[PDB]
Amino acid sequence: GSHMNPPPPETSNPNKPKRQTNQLQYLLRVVLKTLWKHQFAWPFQQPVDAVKLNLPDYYKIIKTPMDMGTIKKRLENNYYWNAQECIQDFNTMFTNCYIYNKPGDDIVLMAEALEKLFLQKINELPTEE
Repeated sequence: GSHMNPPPPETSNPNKPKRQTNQLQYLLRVVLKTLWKHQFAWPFQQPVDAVKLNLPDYYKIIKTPMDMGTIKKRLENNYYWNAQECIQDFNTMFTNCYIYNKPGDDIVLMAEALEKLFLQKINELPTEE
């Protein structure tokens, strides 16, 4: 864990109120499960290691990082109060990719395939009950 990478996003904080909702259960059991096993998931399964990738400007450009490894921890460790917080984390991850990388770079095609799957699953996010 290089000192030249930022600390990862928060995944544990007892002062933040937590809740289980049926929508958060769906985000873990359906949405994360679907995207995590995709052939194109691997670049998104952990924080960007800017040192290992030789991208010293990455965290100069991307000031709101997010990745599916962080989202998985947040879902499995009940970090959220609602589904909108978790949806926003997925959307942040995709937008990071689209703002850092050139359109049609391989990483962008990979993100776009995951985002298409994401959108289909979020259109079926169940009514909160």
